[PDB]
Amino acid sequence: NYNPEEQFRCTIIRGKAKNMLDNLLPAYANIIDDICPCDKASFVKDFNNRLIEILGEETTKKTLDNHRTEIAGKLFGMFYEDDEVIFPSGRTNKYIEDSDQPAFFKDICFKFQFPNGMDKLDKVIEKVGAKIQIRQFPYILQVLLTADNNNIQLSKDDIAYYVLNSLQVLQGKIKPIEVIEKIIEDRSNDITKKVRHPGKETSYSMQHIREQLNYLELANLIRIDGNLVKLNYREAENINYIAQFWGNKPEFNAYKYDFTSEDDKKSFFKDWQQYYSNVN
DNA sequence: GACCCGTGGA
DNA sequence: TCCACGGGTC
Repeated sequence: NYNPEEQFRCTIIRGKAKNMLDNLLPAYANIIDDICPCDKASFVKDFNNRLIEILGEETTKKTLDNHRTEIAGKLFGMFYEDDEVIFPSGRTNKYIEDSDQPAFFKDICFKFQFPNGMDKLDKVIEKVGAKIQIRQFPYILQVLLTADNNNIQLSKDDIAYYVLNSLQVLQGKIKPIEVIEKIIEDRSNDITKKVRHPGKETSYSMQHIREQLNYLELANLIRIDGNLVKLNYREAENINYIAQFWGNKPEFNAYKYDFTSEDDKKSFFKDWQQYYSNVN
């Protein structure tokens, strides 16, 4: 039944901190820890004024704002808002205590899901309309385990086409063994599949897929070795613990919100941040 | 009257 | 090839 030909582009936020992460993650965390708790006006000012010291004086305000909202706020879940005040998140609070970068990204991978409240509303509505519901990192790990069970290695293009851009997989309808069987079948017929979009550049098609893999690698659970994606079995216990959730519905239920209600829209994004960034 | 993603330096 | 600036488009 599994048909990967049903393709669906499903993004995550585009990164800004990979190259300089070892400097930027402490900066984000220390800025937030230092200036919070504070009101939103003070947060916006003081965060940008601190970050520009790190990124460089030519950095535009728009870039500073985008770091704050897209990466420190949404993708890395490092602060949240409650009662007009901005606070350091539980994830930040932990990192401030232990400086454990792999654990930071393991938590991100554990909690990530589609749909989520990182996306713009029109994209959320698109993903909900497509009945997307997946914990993608548990799923990827089980797919990699199953590939190893079967003595094959998967490429980034395999993960892209058959998992992270496959509608049926993103819908939570497919078992990892079905994916591996299909990949083995296509290979035997000399079929190599890649994600393609007409007239679009490779970043459009693949950057969010490569960057999802980057965060799994920063969590120390995989290695991207050239074209191939390989488990790090020095973390076999963690790999198996997280993989167990491959078939679980997302912990955060996007489907109980009425996105025509202004109150439910507000609740949705707030509730998402609480789930993703804090301890529950 | 803030994520998305074209675009190009690294 | 990788990935992030900053303009593009609740």
